Amino acid sequence: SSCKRHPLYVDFSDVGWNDWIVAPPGYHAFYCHGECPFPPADHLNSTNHAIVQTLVNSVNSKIPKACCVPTELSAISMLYLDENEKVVLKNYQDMVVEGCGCR
Amino acid sequence: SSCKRHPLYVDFSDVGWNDWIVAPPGYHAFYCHGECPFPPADHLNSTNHAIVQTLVNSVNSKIPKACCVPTELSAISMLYLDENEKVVLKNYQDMVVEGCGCR
Repeated sequence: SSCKRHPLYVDFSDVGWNDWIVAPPGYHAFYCHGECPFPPADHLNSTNHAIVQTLVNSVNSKIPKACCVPTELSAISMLYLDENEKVVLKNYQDMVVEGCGCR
Repeated sequence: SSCKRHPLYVDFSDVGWNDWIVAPPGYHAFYCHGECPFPPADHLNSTNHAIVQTLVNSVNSKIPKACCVPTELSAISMLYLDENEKVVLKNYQDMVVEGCGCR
């Protein structure tokens, strides 16, 4: 199982966020999971350090492989109540995973 | 063990990179490891999605917690031989971990 994007729906109720987030009720946030390959994957986004750590891992194991994380994020708009109970329409950055990579 | 930076010295020999990297012999690359807290840490860099995934994790466990990764990287200069055996002095980006965070 290599580093790839996975489905994930968040219900603001489960996390108890529905007490301040008017709408939406929840959303598709997605998430990243998977093993960072070696030899390093081709069409897979990766930083120099991540490549180096992946190599060090093959020889020494006390050092963990690179981690599969969101490399591309988009936002969602939400209707919520702030500190003074003022309805607010705000765009929230970095909420939805659109791409994963090794870091 | 929370998300923090850890010592790590890379020897270009061990990874068999000394065949093309004239100098340096190796360097302090460091790495990141540690558990991404919950409630979410204060002075710890974190993205909205990482906070949301950490929360979903507390209720559902099939979903992994956020990952501890390099959030700040610096470069090191290296002397190496390219494809035509031409000595080259190049600055290499994203080689040294200067800060970790949850993503």
